[PDB]
Amino acid sequence: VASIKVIGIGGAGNNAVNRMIEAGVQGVEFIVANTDAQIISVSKSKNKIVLGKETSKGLGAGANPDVGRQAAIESAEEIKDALKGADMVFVAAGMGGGTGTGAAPIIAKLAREQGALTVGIITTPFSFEGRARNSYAIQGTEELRKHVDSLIIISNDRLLEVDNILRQGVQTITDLIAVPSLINLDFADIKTVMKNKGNALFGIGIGSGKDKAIEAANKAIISPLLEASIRGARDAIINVTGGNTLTLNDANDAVDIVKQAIGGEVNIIFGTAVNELDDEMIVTVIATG
Amino acid sequence: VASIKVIGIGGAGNNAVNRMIEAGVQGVEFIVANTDAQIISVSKSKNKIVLGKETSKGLGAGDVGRQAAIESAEEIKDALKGADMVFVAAGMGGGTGTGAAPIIAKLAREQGALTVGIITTPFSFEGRARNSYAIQGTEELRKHVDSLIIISNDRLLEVIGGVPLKDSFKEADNILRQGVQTITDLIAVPSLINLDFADIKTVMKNKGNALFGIGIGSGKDKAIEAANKAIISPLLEASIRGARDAIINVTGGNTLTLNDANDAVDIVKQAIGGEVNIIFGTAVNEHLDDEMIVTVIATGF
Ligand SMILES: Nc1nc2c(ncn2[C@@H]2O[C@H](COP(=O)(O)OP(=O)(O)O)[C@@H](O)[C@H]2O)c(=O)[nH]1
Ligand SMILES: Nc1nc2c(ncn2[C@@H]2O[C@H](COP(=O)(O)OP(=O)(O)O)[C@@H](O)[C@H]2O)c(=O)[nH]1
Repeated sequence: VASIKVIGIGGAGNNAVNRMIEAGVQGVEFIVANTDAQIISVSKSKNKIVLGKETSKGLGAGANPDVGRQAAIESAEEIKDALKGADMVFVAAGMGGGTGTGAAPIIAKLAREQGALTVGIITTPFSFEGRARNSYAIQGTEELRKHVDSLIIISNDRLLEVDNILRQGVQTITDLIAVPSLINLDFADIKTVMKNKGNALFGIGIGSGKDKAIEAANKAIISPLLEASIRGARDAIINVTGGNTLTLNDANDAVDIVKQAIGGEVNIIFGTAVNELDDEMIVTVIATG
Repeated sequence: VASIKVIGIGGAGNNAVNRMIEAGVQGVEFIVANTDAQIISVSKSKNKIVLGKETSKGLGAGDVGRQAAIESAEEIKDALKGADMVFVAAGMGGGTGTGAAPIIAKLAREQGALTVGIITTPFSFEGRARNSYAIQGTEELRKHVDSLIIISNDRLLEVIGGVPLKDSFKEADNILRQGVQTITDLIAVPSLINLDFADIKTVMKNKGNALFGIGIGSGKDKAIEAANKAIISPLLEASIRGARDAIINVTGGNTLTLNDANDAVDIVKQAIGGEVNIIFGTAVNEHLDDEMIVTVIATGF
């Protein structure tokens, strides 16, 4: 009977081990390690390691992998004790943060020096987690690869299939000023909606096929980006973006849905813009006050 | 014709401006500012600013963002001069964006621009310190803009993934489970067809990158469907063509036939080609109804 251990490192690895326990994976001992003692406390695993207990003190490592690496080096002997006797160790972690990125290679090294067949299985971050977290993941992937027998890499980008966020907020307003279309707004109109207004609200929604206007305008008004708060606003800008075949009536039908949701006496400017859309119509809103 | 400028600050802001330039956004001047001289150089923006080249000396900020921006005030004023509207784009929580954005917004608004902040705030998995640094940065930026559009990265994840935050990584958690269980069921859970640990060791010891694919199929041709989906699975980093060893796990319900399992193994063998050393086993999963799942781990390139 082979002795098999899975050690999940950092938050992603801790949640993956939770999923394995919950799905009844048999034949395996589970261990979780983290610099954050909070995640560790709600773990379903009965083998719990707080990394860097004397230095990070269970408070978490933050963003820098160097802290997670130093944390695991400090806990080397307790990691060896938990893994002792394994024929095979899986090191599970999400690349991109301070703990999994930096601690996973140290734990793999200790498992393999103990004599275990050591397999890393990791994720890499969404591109829209940004360059710092993706760059860290690249470096941690290579360091882990040095210390595992085999390395399995699962891309969160690809797992998607099976962001333009800041771009879309900007274009929402600027296409209506600088790119002539069916309906546009003067710069002075934007300025009155947005001068000295404080917090503004962004929503978005898309709708394919006929009556795509009703569908897209309804998704926009309850977009999670709005956080369920659109009604009452004193002013609001509405962008209706679509393809070549975009009737001014479809635009008016979309804006109608939203004027109802806003309220009474709401200054609602709006306009259009054409994009590269098979009956697919996108509605964005920004509302203030 | 109004003069509109976007100034992207730090990594998230530099990223945003690249996306706008690549998408061909029209009628807007773009500017990028970062303490990191390297990320700037690669940028596709005509107007570049290395913030605080004396304080940071071209090294990223990791309070350092704010000081870098103050020291660069002249270059910021000069790039923004003449704007009717300035979008100050940044991701809150980092070392550059969080400190620099409110200074850049202050300069832009004192020059006379309608100044709109548009910012992300962090994923909760980025941690409490990151998230509290972002809140400070947000409340400081809000003092110096006309209006502030705030995009929570947690909500962006829901919008992109289509799933509540609690379940945003359920599928990734589940794939990591299946990667493990692909092997461990075959070693440790008794079935018609198990594998010896020594033979797993042959496939996986001192190998480097192991490719992983999964596919599910149903109905009459479920084996053809499941196996082919596994060998062109988007999870695969590269083609399995040419691998020197592979483990195949065939999992099914109580109606799965020897022929079904044999067809799936044969499909993977032909797709890899050559003299690949293939080992395989089976597992039962009774939650499956006229379905089978094929997973492959290939090594050796
Ligand atoms: N599978 C899984 N991946 C996650 C989860 N949360 C975040 N991630 C991904 O894993 C990466 C690392 O996050 P985390 O493990 O929480 O970082 P750390 O604990 O600070 O090292 C993130 O960049 C996300 O891409 C999760 O709950 N499950
Ligand atoms: N949605 C999105 N968020 C990002 C992106 N890049 C960074 N962020 C967020 O912005 C925060 C600051 O990251 P970053 O700008 O690279 O740090 P800085 O350059 O040192 O200020 C990160 O914690 C992420 O939450 C991106 O491309 N898309």
